[PDB]
Amino acid sequence: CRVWSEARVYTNINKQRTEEYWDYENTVIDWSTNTKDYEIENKVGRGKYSEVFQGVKLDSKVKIVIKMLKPVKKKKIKREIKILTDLSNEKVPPTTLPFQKDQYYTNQKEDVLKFIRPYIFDQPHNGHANIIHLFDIIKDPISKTPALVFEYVDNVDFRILYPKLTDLEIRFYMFELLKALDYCHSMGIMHRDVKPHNVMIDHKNKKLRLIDWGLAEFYHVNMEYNVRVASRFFKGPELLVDYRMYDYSLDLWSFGTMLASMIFKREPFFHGTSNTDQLVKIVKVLGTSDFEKYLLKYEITLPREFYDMDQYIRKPWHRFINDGNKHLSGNDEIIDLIDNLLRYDHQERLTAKEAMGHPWFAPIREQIE
Repeated sequence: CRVWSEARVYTNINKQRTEEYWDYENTVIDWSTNTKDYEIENKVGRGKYSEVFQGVKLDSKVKIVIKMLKPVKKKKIKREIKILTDLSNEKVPPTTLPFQKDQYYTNQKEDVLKFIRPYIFDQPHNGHANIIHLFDIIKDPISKTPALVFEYVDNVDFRILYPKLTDLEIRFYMFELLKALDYCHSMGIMHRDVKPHNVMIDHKNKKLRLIDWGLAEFYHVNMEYNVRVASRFFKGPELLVDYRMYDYSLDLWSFGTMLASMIFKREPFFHGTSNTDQLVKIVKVLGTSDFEKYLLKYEITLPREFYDMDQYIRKPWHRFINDGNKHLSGNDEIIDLIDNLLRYDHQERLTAKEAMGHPWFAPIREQIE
């Protein structure tokens, strides 16, 4: 990195907290052997490094899921566990406390204070309740294969559920996902793989849970992260141009792409044929002028794989409106919200609390108290 960057908000969480909280390397995992605790039933999904099953906790009869880990990635398993336990064991979640603006906008560069929006959801909330809960850490008593035990959510695949959802229900659920992001960011953690497949929704209960903490990482000031994270269609510009000094705002780009998909009924929204073409697809919408301005702000030189970039005039968002999606896309508020999330420059993006204060969410906010 030539030009250094820090998170706009929650910048120093992992200075405030110590190695006991964020040092996952120097943990020892107490795997409990499952001789009589959980009964494995039928498969409910597959992961990149796991096979996931529904089952039952034998002593209470509670329905759970068991994520059986395929053999390896030991250090990254320890990271997933530390993050999950950090998120569930916090006695007093920061996002339940009264808001303190000076402890929230913690990056005090003049250039960054310009991105503070005139609106913000500044109330306590329960976003902590929207992170999937880890209940146990086990090994198969025969195989010795390790597994994670979680809360079960009665999910409908997004490709089936989302086309059913009304404008108001989309607003409701996306607000819930923002609460979850605000909380995890307040705890100094970036999810780094936000996408519909990682958001469990039990519609009849209005219940949303953010799952798949396998790529999550602790935010450390000026740390250079691996950019081979997220999933292609949801990777932000920082990932694609190899700007390693990124932060929680990556999750807001992903949230924006998810939002844009839902509202415009175009899934995925940015459909690149390869990693390299994913960037081209973004630039073909956001335009080359602002792309070049971004590279220059950070003195980014593009990875070896890239050539042009060619000249594309920005495609305005209104261009994506059609008869099929106009009931979700035909108001000025959603356009503005999307435009404020999908920005090249990660510092420019809405934070979760900013986004939650946006006018598009007014009908959800009016129903809270």
